[PDB]
Amino acid sequence: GADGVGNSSGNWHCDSTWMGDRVITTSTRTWALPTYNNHLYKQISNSTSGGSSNDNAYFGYSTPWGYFDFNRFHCHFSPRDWQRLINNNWGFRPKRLSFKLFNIQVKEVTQNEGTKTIANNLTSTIQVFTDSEYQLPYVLGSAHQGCLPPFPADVFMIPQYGYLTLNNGSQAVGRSSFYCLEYFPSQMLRTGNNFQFTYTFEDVPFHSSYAHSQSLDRLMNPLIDQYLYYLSRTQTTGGTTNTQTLGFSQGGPNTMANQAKNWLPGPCYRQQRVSKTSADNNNSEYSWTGATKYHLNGRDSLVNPGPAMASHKDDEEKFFPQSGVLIFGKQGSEKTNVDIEKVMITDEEEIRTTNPVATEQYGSVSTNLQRGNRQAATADVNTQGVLPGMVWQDRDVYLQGPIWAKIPHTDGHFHPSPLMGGFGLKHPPPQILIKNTPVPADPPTTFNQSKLNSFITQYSTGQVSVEIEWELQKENSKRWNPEIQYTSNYYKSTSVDFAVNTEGVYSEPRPIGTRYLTRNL
Amino acid sequence: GADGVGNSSGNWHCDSTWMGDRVITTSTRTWALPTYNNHLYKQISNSTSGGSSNDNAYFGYSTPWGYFDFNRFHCHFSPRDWQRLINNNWGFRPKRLSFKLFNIQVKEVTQNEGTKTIANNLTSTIQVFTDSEYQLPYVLGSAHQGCLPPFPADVFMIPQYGYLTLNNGSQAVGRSSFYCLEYFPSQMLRTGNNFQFTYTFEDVPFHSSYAHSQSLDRLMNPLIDQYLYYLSRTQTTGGTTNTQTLGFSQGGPNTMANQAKNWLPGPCYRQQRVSKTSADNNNSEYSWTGATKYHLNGRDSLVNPGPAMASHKDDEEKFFPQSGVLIFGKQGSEKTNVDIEKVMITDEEEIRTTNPVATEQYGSVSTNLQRGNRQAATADVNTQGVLPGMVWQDRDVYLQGPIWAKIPHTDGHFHPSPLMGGFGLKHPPPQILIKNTPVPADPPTTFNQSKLNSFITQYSTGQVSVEIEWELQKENSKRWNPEIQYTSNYYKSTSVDFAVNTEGVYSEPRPIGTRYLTRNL
Amino acid sequence: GADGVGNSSGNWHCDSTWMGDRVITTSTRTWALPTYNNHLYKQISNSTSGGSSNDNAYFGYSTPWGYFDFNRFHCHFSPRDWQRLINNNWGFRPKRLSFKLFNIQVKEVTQNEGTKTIANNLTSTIQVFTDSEYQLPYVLGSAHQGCLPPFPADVFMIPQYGYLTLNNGSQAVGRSSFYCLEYFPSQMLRTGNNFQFTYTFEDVPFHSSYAHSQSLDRLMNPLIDQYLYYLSRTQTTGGTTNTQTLGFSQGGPNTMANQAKNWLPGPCYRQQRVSKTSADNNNSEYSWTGATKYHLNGRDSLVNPGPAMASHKDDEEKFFPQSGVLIFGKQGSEKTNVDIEKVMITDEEEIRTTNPVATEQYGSVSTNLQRGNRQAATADVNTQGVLPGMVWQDRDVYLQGPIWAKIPHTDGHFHPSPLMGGFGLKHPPPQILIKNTPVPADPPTTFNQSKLNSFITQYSTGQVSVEIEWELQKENSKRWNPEIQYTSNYYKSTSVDFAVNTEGVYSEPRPIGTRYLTRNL
Ligand SMILES: [Mg+2]
Ligand SMILES: [Mg+2]
Ligand SMILES: [Mg+2]
Ligand SMILES: [Mg+2]
Ligand SMILES: [Mg+2]
Ligand SMILES: [Mg+2]
Ligand SMILES: [Mg+2]
Ligand SMILES: [Mg+2]
Ligand SMILES: [Mg+2]
Repeated sequence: GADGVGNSSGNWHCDSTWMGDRVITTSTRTWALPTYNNHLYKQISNSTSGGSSNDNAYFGYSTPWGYFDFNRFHCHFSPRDWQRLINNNWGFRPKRLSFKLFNIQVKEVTQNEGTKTIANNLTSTIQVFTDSEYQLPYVLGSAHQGCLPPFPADVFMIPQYGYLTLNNGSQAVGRSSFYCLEYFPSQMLRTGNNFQFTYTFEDVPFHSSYAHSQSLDRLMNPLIDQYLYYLSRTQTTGGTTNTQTLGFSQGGPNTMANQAKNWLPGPCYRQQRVSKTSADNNNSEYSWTGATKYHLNGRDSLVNPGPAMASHKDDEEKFFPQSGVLIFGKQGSEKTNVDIEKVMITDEEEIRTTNPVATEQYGSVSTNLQRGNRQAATADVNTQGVLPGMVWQDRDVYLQGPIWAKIPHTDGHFHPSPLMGGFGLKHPPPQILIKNTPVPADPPTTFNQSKLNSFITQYSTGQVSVEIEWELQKENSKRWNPEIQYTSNYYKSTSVDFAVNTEGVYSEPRPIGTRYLTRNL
Repeated sequence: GADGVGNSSGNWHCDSTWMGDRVITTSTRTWALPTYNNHLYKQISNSTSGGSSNDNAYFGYSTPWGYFDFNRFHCHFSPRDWQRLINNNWGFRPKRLSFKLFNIQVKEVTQNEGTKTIANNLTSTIQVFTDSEYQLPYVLGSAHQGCLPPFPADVFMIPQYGYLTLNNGSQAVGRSSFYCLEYFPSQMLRTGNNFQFTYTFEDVPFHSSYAHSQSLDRLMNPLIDQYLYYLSRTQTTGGTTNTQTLGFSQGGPNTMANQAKNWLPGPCYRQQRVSKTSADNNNSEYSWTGATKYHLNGRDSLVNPGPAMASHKDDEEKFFPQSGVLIFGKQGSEKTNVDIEKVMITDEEEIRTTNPVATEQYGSVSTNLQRGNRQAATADVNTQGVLPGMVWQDRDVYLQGPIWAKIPHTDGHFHPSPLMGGFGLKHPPPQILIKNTPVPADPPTTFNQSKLNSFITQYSTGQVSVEIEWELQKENSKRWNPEIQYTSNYYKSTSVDFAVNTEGVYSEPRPIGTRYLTRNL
Repeated sequence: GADGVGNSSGNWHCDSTWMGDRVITTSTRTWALPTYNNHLYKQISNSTSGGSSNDNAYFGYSTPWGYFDFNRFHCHFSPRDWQRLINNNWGFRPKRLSFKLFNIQVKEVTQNEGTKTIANNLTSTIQVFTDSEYQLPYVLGSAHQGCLPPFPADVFMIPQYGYLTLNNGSQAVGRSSFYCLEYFPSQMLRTGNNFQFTYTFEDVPFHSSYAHSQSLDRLMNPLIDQYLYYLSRTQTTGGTTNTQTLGFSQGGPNTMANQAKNWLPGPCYRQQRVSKTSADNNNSEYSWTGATKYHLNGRDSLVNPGPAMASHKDDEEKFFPQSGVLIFGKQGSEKTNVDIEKVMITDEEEIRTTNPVATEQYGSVSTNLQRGNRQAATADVNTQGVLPGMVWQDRDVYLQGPIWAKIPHTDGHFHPSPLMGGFGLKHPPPQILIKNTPVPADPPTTFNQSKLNSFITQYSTGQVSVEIEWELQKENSKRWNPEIQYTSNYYKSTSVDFAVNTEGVYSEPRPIGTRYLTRNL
């Protein structure tokens, strides 16, 4: 679209539409875009931000571009719509996206004698493009701040785009890449113009928005014995002189733990157990030393949140895996060393039906060959890669959590469900990059070859709309008794949950997952 | 409609058109809309406004939206047109509505060094929508200020939209609802754009713009006796020793009070009688203690104005029911404890032909079983719900009074004529909500996740037009003698009634009802 | 249908099918039918059952017929299906019914020498008809035992049909009617035969399966004053000598109780308040003396549950109206003077938004004419019939409660929603009457005129299927925040709710209503 200065280039579209097997979410927001980096590209590294350890070293570039991020479920679903989703469906997945930018306003700022003057610069442009061929480092999928706000009335600033390449400490290597975003075709928009983009999601598995009502070790008929036998006795019982024997039994109703089974619990990468009650924990600094890590090219990274494992076993709700769960901040919570009361620790207990508990061993294996003089020895398995016959559930998604991630362009990518939860896509929603076009201030009247460094101070503002179509897998529960449902609490409160307070601040008081409904295994 | 900055988006349309059985009213006004709540939604309650009693406790939200209110007859009818209506018609009802917003101007306000600068912000928008599916609390119908002014030359400010939900004192409950109006599709308008809406009224009964020339107790032929008998004597007359007897008589011309009749006067909910002359009243505070009330979930509300009852009986014009009549303010009258000379108390004496007097008993009922040792006992009926055979008239409408109300979405709704007077509609003219779109001021040049709280100061102004088509029921009076008509008074005055004074202030000097013409019962 | 002895005449059909705006429920059960009254019709009265008081006197007849009763929601909806209904819909109503009887077995019982022999009587019949023209007293709608069991595996006995006519004490009157059910055409079925019937429900209002999120006294805009005035002062404030005055104010945000309003709360018939905690109640017998009653032809009946009124006001959950709520029994609870822990008292608190609290006055009315020597007097209104402008909600329905009732064939029937809750139908599902055809034992070989009184002992058994199609009004909540939903409790339990225990007994642990979702008023 193209029109004049006094004509609106779009309307406000916020609402959800529920049809048969589909839901279409639409959210509109107002954004503001500053000029970033005074129009420059800059080399950055851990030595440019300060510098401390090799584990945290990097090299990259900060760019003068901003970008759009709507990779959080709350950018699309109101809490009520989320409730409608999770209480009634066994699965969902994204199908298509439509994105629009409109009602663009470019503003000039003049700073003289302490006076603050903001005027419309009717002839200035913004630049917008989509990285539809995935030629730039993809930073969506790294759970960054800068998303479309959950509350439609909230105005937000667009985040600055930067990227990383290869480093050796704070230095670049020959394989290090530099990208110039002006080396891309971009649309130029004045105040009368608008931008639109459409995208189709690839076929991805439905997210499992249910919990299992059976455990993997309890799939048998509890009334009938097995025809198969297990070794039940290795030593004679009774008398004074106990000797070697071999006794075999059939597993049955009272020996379910010994029964022959067809399947195995999902893979494990053991995490340390932390109590939500500080007094139950060790008096030492183990946030790093006791952490579960991966080692890549001489540096350690936290495995966070890592493989989908259950948070805790039965009646152990006060424990969580050190870095094995998503942890969200309560409204207004600060960046550093905030108390437990300022965060919301997610609970993945529902997957304990098929997935090992994050803080316990996967199991026990034999480590020797027993004989007359050597007793049978076993060891705990704290890391268990995939085995044939293993089954598992992936991590849940949350209203305030991420939606998708880009699957790394690699030769191998086993079960590429992103570990933070969500949908793994080889070709995800592309990065939408935006910047204010530099407008030079008055040049000298004698030629000078130097690049111009005096610009008129500008920012831009407008509206953004994002529409996502989602496919649903409706609940078909043949269970007799009522199910668990997400419900607001009936009792009297100073404020209503998922609303604004007396000062106009919107808050999300808790994480809301998707696994309320149940099904058999 | 969509056009440029130098082109008008509409014309001024104010006038009435009288046809055969229809009148089309059109009024145009100029409005101004500020930014409300600094773009925020806020939780409000009786503790946020102060707090005193449980009877006045509430919980709700203030929104940054304004709304249009033209739910008063004087927004559509000039006093002369009202006179034409009431002097010539026995009834009327609304049929259709057309609403337009045009000649939108968005203005930026700059406050530096005490200097007041107002400039046009040619690229800013307003947002407008109609709640056509009645998904929001409906506040029209609660006789609020903020209507289109009666005088076409008067410029008005649009009122702020807020709503209530359930409360327990100043606190919310689980059933309490929060609504975000940005969760609705709304049209975005710049200075070249306009908005239009059309609506059709459902079939509603005509308002009875007449008074009855017969009373319910005087429908008989005054020359002829009845064939039916009543009990006229229970004791012998004459002598020294009076004994029990049963004597029966036929009602006739001199015993109309005893005649058999087919109908009953309308229902009653008794109000206290107050004299317009202070000296005739009791020396106590009874505005609340002597008030007629309803009790709902532990709190009392005034029954105001309540069931349509006649204001007073014959030659008792100085008395009014405590809260049983509409009371309007004279021009410029203040909010609190104003004298009687500052208000205009309506008079519903015309309905005393079928409806009980508001301040008297409905009648008398027997309370015992009389016999030799027990005398017949009766009691006053101060509350009388509907009985088969009851007939009544609804409350009159006034030039300065309300037009419609939304019938509550309930299972039962007996004779849903709104008690303040007017037309009860299940699907009334929808709420038209409007706001100024927030325009952020210059954002920081380093990304910050916090919602933006610095905006450019703006307001909007434009024109609004409302057109209503009304259906008329023409007077067909077969009466020989002249009727009562509303007339201006012939005598010399300092000012003419329903005009402006020497300072340019328009005033409405009296309430004007609709019941001048008469008809039989 | 008609077939042989070795061929099944029908299949087991139990399941629900959810479509767009419809749900079809199907339940199949096994029944047993004895011979009732040894094939006789008998006159019954309070003198035939014992006799105590005139309030309990009756006259009627016991018949040898049984009948089918499926007038309870749990005969059709599993608890899970009920949850699906109430969490997702704003209303529902019945549309059509299909009824089938099949796999009929007639059994002969022989009692000789203490030996119990049961054999098939392949040539015996049962008789079945529908009272499709409503020519018999309709006893469905009187909340009787004998319904299709909620649990599909439970086998039930069909109840005996009897009816009442007019009485004067234990005696009949001339207007008393006697009905012979053999004076009707009935189908005769042997073991190879089946019976089918179809019915269509008349247009009835949807049941309101929601609660209001607004109260009737809080429909105003909380930010704006009214243009209307009320009488706020009757006496001067300040000084030593307080005198009569008239002061008027406009209702506003802090005077919501005084604001002019259009509507009135629903009708009232006051009930006594009883605490669920025995120690808070009076130490007297008031179950009858303190009861709310109606008086009909010299006898008193309890008003039970009576007009739909709210059970209690805010923070008063321990109180219930004496006979103003439905009270269900827990599984196995006995007929007489059972403890509070054996019953389940329903709570109608959700309707307090429009309906008066059952145990409080409707309001207050004026009872006199105040003047200099007479102070303003008011009285409580404990009975309030319908007034124009009243709005209300009807009583909720429950999973274990009744579905419909027959509207009495009368000249007048105001808002004929059955007071126990449910759907009022002029032409309800007809009575389905069934009996075992008498099979005489060996007659004498010499003629005797006396009716035969020696029969072979028989009973019958078979299956019954009932299919109801229901229309739904889907929830379209534009509320931002999550709603209340019915949910099973997440915590560990010895048994799961709405399941069987270790002995195979099914129980319904609580009443489940339909008002979880909310909407504005
Ligand atoms: Mg977000
Ligand atoms: Mg847990
Ligand atoms: Mg690659
Ligand atoms: Mg007005
Ligand atoms: Mg008068
Ligand atoms: Mg409603
Ligand atoms: Mg039952
Ligand atoms: Mg309650
Ligand atoms: Mg009848």
